[PDB]
Amino acid sequence: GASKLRAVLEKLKLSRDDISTAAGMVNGVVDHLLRRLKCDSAFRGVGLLNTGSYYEHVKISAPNEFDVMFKLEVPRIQLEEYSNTRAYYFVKFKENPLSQFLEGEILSASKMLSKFRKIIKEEINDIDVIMKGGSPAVTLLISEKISVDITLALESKSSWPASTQEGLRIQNWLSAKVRKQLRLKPFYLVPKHAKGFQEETWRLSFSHIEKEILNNHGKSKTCCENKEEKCCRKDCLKLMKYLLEQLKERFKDKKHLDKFSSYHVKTAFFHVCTQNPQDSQWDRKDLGLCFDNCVTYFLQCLRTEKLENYFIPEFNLFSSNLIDKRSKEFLTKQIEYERNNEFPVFDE
DNA sequence: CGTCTTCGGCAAT
DNA sequence: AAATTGCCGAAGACGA
Ligand SMILES: [Zn+2]
Repeated sequence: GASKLRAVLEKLKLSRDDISTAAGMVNGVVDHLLRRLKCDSAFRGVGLLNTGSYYEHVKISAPNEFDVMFKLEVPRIQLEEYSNTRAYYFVKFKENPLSQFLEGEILSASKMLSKFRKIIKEEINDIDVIMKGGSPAVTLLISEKISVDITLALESKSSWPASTQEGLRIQNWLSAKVRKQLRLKPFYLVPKHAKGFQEETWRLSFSHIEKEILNNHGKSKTCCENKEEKCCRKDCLKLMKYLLEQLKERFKDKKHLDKFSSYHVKTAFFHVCTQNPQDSQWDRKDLGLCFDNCVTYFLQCLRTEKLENYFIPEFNLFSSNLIDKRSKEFLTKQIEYERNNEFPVFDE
């Protein structure tokens, strides 16, 4: 029902005053940490890349969860793919400020993460904030209300790795030209061990690209810039995130839904966007149909145990090695029930 | 639909 | 030398 769904979206709208106070807290702490990190020889080129739901304007309910990336431009990077995981890599260099973190010829994520956490932990000790598989490296809690997931990332301005070359299938949606422009942007490597865990791997990150697409998301260049062209893409993504968040809350005592994340819902949403490239397939009048497309596609991913990373097609976020069949069957069952009953979890 | 706020990029430092 | 900073305007909450 499109009218019930719109009522859900109204309840999900963030408070402008809450945004204001929350942003003030996050920005103060983040700037404090960046200022400290830039004083260290190792994190000399550190910069802020804001990522995730809040900076994509798909944060729901309250602005109480911020993801930030502390990125380091690194020179002359040489990637070695770990096994054939397609997303995990050993970092090498082709005399540089990260030489202390080298363990042989590979860059030690562990060594780097340790100094990163150490510096942040020390800086938080003097601030009302507290510190709490490598990425996010650190989670802050500001005034018991606001959580900040801080991810260390290497920035490579090199062309994207070969495993991405069939990814980002935006050609018929955002255009081949936009795909070419996005793939000229840097890519990021975050410390993330690969599963026995290889503790020195880095995973490809494209959070900046994900943010760019979401804030410039139409086939039409003027999508959502005027009244006539307000699509429901972000509305559906928010509904999908609320659906997952509510299901995860409703079954928090069970453990089946713990591994599912907003990134899964966001990734699925980008695939539905690829399957539905035209803004007219996201008309505001069709919020119900569009949400059901997202729900249906997500259920297909659960059932087939395939949710491709939007950028790395052979990296299956729903692989057996990542999420148990039983966890997907459980989500499938609950989503199917939810849909068959006008989504009871939305009222709560 | 105008007002207000926040964020992102980047000349100008 | 190269990291810092102020400024612009889109995005979105909000009230009228
Ligand atoms: Zn739009």
